[PDB]
Amino acid sequence: GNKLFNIAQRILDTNSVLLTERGDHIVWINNSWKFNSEEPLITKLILSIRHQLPKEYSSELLCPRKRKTVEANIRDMLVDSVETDTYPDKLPFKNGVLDLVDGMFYSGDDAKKYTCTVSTGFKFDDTKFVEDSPEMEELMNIINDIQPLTDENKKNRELYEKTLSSCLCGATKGCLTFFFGETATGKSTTKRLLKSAIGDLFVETGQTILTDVLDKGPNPFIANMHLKRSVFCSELPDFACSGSKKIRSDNIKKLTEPCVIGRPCFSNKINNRNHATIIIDTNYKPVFDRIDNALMRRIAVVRFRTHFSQPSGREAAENNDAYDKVKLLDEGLDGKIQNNRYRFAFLYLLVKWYKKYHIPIMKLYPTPEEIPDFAFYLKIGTLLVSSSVKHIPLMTDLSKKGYILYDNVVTLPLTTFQQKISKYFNSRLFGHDIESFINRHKKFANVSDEYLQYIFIEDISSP
Amino acid sequence: GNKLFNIAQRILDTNSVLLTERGDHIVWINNSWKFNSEEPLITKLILSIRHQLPKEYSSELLCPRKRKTVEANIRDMLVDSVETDTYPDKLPFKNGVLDLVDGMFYSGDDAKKYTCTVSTGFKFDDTKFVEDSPEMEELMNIINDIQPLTDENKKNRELYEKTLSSCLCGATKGCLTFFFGETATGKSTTKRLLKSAIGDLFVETGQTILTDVLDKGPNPFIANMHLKRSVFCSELPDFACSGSKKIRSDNIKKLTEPCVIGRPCFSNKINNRNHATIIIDTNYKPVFDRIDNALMRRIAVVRFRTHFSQPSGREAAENNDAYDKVKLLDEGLDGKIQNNRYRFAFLYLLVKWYKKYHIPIMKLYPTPEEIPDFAFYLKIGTLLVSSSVKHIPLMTDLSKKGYILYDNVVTLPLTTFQQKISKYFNSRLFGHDIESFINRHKKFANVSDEYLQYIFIEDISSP
Amino acid sequence: RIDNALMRRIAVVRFRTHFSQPSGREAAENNDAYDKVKLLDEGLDGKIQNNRYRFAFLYLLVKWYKKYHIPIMKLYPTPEEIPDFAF
DNA sequence: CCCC
Repeated sequence: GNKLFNIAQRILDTNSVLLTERGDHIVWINNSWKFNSEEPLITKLILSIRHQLPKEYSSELLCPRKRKTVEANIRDMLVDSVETDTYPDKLPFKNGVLDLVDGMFYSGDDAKKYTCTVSTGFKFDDTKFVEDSPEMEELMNIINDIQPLTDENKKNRELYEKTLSSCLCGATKGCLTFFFGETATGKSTTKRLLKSAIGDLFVETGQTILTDVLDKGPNPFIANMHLKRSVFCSELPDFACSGSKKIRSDNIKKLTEPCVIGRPCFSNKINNRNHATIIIDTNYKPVFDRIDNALMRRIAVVRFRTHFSQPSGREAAENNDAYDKVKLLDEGLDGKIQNNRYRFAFLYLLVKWYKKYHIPIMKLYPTPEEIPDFAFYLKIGTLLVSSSVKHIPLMTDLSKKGYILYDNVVTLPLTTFQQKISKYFNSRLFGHDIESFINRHKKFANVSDEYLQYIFIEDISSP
Repeated sequence: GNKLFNIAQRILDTNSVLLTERGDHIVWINNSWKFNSEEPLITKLILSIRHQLPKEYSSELLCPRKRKTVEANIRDMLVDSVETDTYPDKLPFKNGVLDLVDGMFYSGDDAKKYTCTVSTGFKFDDTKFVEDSPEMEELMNIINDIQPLTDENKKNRELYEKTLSSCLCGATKGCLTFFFGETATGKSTTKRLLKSAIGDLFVETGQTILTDVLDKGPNPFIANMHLKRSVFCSELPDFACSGSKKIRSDNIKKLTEPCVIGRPCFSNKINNRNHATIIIDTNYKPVFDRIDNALMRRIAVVRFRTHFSQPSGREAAENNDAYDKVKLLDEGLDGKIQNNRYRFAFLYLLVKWYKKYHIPIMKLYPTPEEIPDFAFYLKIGTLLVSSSVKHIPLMTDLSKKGYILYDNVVTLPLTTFQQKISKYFNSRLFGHDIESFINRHKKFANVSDEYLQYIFIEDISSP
Repeated sequence: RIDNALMRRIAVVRFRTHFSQPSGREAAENNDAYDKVKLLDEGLDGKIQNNRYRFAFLYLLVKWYKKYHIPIMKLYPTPEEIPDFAF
């Protein structure tokens, strides 16, 4: 009864067509989940799958009208939706899915279970995924040159390893890492190595991501971040030199939220998935227009203190404190990298680092202590704290400090506040941040006389 | 079974229809690969190929319904995508492909391997593609007149025919070229000669691709530059008079990238390859909004200094600085050029120039010296270097130079910088340049005081 | 902006004959701009709109073209008839 | 798509 309905039933039982929340159908032809908005591929799937059906069913699929009828039945059979790209522990290649937690490579129906849509763009070879090869030794030497293995560099090396390993996992990342370094220090070597390692999943973005309005009008620089697993910002137009817009804290906050606000061109949709690790390259100390408790909770830094400079200007990179170590430049490294010689060696190193840091939950951690910009706001947390349980039954001692009691609230004259705050830190070295805080957190008991609803830790610590 | 499926299988086995990565169906009719979105050619290919199928199959291809059925089968059979236009040293013609590195002309299945989907639009003629001819002498005379072979015109002529010969290369170029010069000098004659020589691979586009947003809405002014080996946006809107929008350096940077963003109407293909040698006709020096070292490496300029005028205006041309040679105008030259008389002669000229410049790699080189706008940044780059690792055991002597030591980082105050750098540039003519430099380079120690993290080369060289 | 490129593509042809009703004859004749004053034709617009002069003007244009048909047809600028170009 |  209705042979074509039975053909549709079998093609449905093979689980080769799925319906997504976008309304599109993702089909499995040629060992990959494909979909196309302007041209469905269900009839291509029917023609390709005609081989697995019984002998009497294969002849009915050589007519375009019958394949269109089968496609109509299949479309009317799909009601429930599914989810795509939900396994962050899997790396999708062009001919399979690699498992980071195990190391084995799956192909065909073994890669079919994970509904992976994006891909790295190149095939996977088992021969090059080995730990004994002169590409491996050369890459290890290069990485040791980039990051010294000294006891002083232990924390920096560890966090560099963690950050580079976290470019494989396909989930949201809660921090933005600063690859602080200088010219000819090897951050470009890391960029090229990572691009060669993860293929099409690596995208490089300019300054517009950092200090420009993300929403504004049209902005393709954000929509490209959809499902990419690494985002790189380079050639930063220094904010230390005046004339450039400061880093927008709201931009960093939006880029850390699991959903990214941003729209493509000629697109009716606004939401695009965010799995990207965002690493910022800089030769220069960063700055922020506004700084809030939520901000320095999403910032970590890596410092590169090794040079590869030509012998002509060696003392030019040797005779000051800013940059510490100087090695010899290598010229053929860029050509060898572009020839993708160490791609699989770097892939093996990345998987090894992930396995070393695959503790049950993967999570990046911020280290705001290494940014002098926050060094004024991470110390004022040790200086100023807000109102808490009970200062009321101790007003006898704070009165002599200059504090005044107003409607059962302890306030402070501005001059007395400055006098109490000037003791721990210099009024000139930190003076700009000082009067910035003064004008930022001043409360008006009136227009003329200003008061503050804060008491120092000093006044709390000192009886 | 299903005769029409067998016909589709045979037409697929002949390897005449391919699916491109952009989604276009390219067909092989009349010894060339053609694709057209609005008038698909698969049915034309079926009708033309009907002569190679057996006698029993050729009679079914005279009905449009059966041809549409065969086209449906073919469309369902093409799953994988191929790579096109990957050979950068092949000049495609209407009846074959000419090898530039050898000079041999291919046709048929020999030219089928190179999937060149663009063509000059005219057929190749070996008899006219010869070294000796009266047309050859005439054309050589005109080219000698436009650019003389004098020793004062050696480098300029060399850049002229290097840029002209690069128009045959099907690969992305790194620089933009402005033909600067006065009217009645040969820019239009050179443009029309090149147009006649290289056929449809030549495109004249608008001023939009320079000063307007490239994304915008549908932009046919960029979607037509797909795989075009030369692009001529002439008639620069001279910016000397206020009211002309300056060319955005962002657009210059984007044009060099091997892809551009642009969509045609009623279509969804947004990626266009960039094989173009951007040549901009002008009579005045171009001016950009922002000038930096990134733009410094992407500008090339060629000049024309030979006049062609009627006998009445001969004396004025003889009495001008702008012109180094005066010749009587040829009245029918434009007509004979439009008649495509010098087509193959100029083709041979360009091919010989390409062979003469045929190093295994063909890279274009920029000319920074010949731009008045670029004079300021060039001299500055030879005077200062950034704060480097050269300056701990030199703080003893730079203190007398005005520099101060802040956290072992050498900085210069604004007044000292002014009184040390004013000796190389004057205040009046370079007033805006100096003001922009000092405000885009200034760094603040606090709100009031400011300094510079820059040291001149002379101070570093000085002990 | 005026340059040598703009000076090679501009030509000017001047008109000085005035047509007016008899009421405004003297006022027109008291002006240097006009060298000749003639009487207006009222049905001229209608007979022109009726395509009456079609083939006559076609023959006139063909005769003028044949008179000026040297093997190449080229238009020549007249830079001397513009005050802005004088400098 | 133009059009705002």
